[PDB]
Amino acid sequence: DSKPQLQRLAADADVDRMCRLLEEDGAFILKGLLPFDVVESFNRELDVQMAIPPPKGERLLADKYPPHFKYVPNVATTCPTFRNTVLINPVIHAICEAYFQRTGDYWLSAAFLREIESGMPAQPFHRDDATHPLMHFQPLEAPPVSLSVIFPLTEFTEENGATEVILGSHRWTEVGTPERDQAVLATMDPGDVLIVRQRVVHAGGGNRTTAGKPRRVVLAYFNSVQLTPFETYRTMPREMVESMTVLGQRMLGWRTMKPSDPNIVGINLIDDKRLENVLQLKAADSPAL
Amino acid sequence: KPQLQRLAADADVDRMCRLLEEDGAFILKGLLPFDVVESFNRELDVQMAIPPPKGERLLADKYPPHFKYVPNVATTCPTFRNTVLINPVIHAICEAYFQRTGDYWLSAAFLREIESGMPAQPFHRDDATHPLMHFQPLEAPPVSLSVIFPLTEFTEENGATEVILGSHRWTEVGTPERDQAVLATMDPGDVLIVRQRVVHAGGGNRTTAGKPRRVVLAYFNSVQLTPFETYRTMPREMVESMTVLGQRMLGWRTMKPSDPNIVGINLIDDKRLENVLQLKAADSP
Ligand SMILES: O=C(O)CCC(=O)C(=O)O
Ligand SMILES: O=C(O)CCC(=O)C(=O)O
Ligand SMILES: [Fe+2]
Ligand SMILES: [Fe+2]
Repeated sequence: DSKPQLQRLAADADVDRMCRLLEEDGAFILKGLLPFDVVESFNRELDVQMAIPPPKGERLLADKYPPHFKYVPNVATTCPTFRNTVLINPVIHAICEAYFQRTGDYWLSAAFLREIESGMPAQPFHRDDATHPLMHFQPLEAPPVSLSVIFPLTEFTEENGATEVILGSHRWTEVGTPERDQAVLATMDPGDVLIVRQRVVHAGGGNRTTAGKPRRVVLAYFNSVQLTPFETYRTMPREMVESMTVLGQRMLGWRTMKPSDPNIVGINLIDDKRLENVLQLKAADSPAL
Repeated sequence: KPQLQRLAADADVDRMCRLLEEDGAFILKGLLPFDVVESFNRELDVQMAIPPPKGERLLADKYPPHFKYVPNVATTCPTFRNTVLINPVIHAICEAYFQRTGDYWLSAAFLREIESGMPAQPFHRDDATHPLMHFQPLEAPPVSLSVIFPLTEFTEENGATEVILGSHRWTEVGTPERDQAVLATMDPGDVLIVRQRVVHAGGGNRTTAGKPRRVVLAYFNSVQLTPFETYRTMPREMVESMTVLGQRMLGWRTMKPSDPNIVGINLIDDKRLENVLQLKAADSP
């Protein structure tokens, strides 16, 4: 349409151009980042997690929301294809390093599956600023501390509730009461990615299909290491941790990290030493790098 | 020239809050009993006697070797872990202070010992560890509180903490003059509470005579902020010997930032960390 849509970029495109779209539009789509076999492998792992009956007692997030979204938390611990491939994608990390250049190091606050079955309503318009409420008071020119990375695991279509994004809404002082037609649809295929800047108003669309076709989305939040991870990966067995690369370990909170100056020491340390030395941590590319 | 207000340890919390908003800081008299202070000092002596380890020293390598420093004292000082860390007045203050922010925990607690002959630190705010705090406006809910425990006397002579009252309202720190600040002269057992954004400095040790000045600095931050020190490598037997409150302070439990965070933080498998770990405590499951 004549109303500007989300720009689609090739997976190998220039990182400064991506960085420029984030500042101007607030979001953009990467086309064909993950190959078909990677997506399929991940989807089989996610199939398994959602065939498991939900556990006996407390469900911290699921108890506080009604229908409808199905939910698999912390996919990094149960889905090797996320942990070993998707999580360390070179393009996602090129974007993050540019985006967080003023903030310093970043890590994974959470990654989880959202599944929206046929005939479910939209999500409300919102910013991803509820988990760490202090973000509400961070001004626009402050270095960004959060990036939303949205992976479609099924196709996102007009009918099945493709993510709705109001472009340039990061420049808004207040969210207010925006109507649905102000947003554009992030229609995508599996293997694409939707990247959404801090402060950008958006919503899941809700599935207006009727013939049992669930929409699958894996949401990953990369935050400044200054912000506490929502999901803590500290109970992962040592064997699983050491099978990851250094970068993967850094994402899942197992290493000492470095916020920007004026923090000249770091963060997530003990006995005035790096966590990874105290634990004598090995990694899949320890000698390689 | 207005001085820091000195309050009784059993004073009203409302009055303590008013002082933090008005002045930015105040002193509690005789919060920690003498035997608690002494045992804490003995425990610190044990650590000071051990030579600096042979590897890198992340914080210490940034200062000249006059900088005497015991990190994460909770791991080596049972008196801190079992008594000082869960002091009910400190936590009465934190609960009121963080009323607009939600849960809080320990980002760091460490010893600084200032040897004789050292000058005062430059004036500063405690906004360097989590740089994003630099951009939080005055009206935003606070995310950090500095608790300063004198373990020796703090005197004009030995470099009592210098605090510029009301400086939390300043838009910027700039380069202030020394005479803008007043002194936190104190006996061991007292405690100095300093609000976020307040400009201050360690006084050094103008007594090139006498003993070293000992201070334990504790930072209680919003659970939204990553702990500087991670207590995840503590032995389970040590963790479970602490109270529920102690475990929460040291990052061993799921916590709750303010609404609109309605779920929590520091959790896994959509369950509380302590339940996943089946963590016992000195007063818990
Ligand atoms: O369902 C979607 O595509 C968006 C989900 C989302 O934005 C959220 O849950 O925060
Ligand atoms: O040494 C003191 O009295 C205070 C030190 C201080 O404020 C700091 O190190 O940040
Ligand atoms: Fe969202
Ligand atoms: Fe300080």
